[PDB]
Amino acid sequence: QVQLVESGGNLVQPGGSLRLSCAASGFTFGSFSMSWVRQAPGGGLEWVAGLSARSSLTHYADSVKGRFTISRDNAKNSVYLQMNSLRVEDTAVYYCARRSYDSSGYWGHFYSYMDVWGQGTLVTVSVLTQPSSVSAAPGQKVTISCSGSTSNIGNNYVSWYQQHPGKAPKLMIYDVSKRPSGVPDRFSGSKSGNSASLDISGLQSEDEADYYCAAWDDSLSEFLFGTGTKLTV
Repeated sequence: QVQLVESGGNLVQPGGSLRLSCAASGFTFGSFSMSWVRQAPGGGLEWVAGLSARSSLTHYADSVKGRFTISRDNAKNSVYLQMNSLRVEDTAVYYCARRSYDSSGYWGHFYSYMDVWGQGTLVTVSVLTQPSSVSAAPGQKVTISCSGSTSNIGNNYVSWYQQHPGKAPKLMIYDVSKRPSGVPDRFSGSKSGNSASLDISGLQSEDEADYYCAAWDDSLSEFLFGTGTKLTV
């Protein structure tokens, strides 16, 4: 039913340009805020650009301002990212993702979480702290901490994302402690002061993946991802 489908991943020479599309189906895209999130080789999740829901208001990460243009095409029910003056450090898989309805309104920054994710497309140009890794046997309990300061985790609600390598991230926990439909109750989320926790009881082999926390930061005025934790069973 509801999905986002990306297209346009290509190889470009340095200084070249490329346009990516993010097409919605099953819902009106303009009804939601949305973002582009990139992942460099060996890197974590990085917010790059986005649109506010009911306006056409844009913003961009500092590393990308002046070179990337985000726009909506309401006629095609889609969003585009025009990438000019591309650099080698721009090489990454780029995802688009919508922000939930419930985080697209007056308290959208407090709640900011992304429920529907694009497939990811590869462009080749040629301080939320988590443990590096955690491990346990199947059936064992695991805890993944996510630490910050007042501006991020202190003020805003935390979400958690599961990513098998090279695949689209998946929302596992939102608004600190909530699970979306279908996410098993083995997963639970916690917050206390400037730290949050993802607990996984009864480790299953399919849980082996990278896990990122995320929260809005009030001083940056930017959505932050954690450095990420590799979980092995």
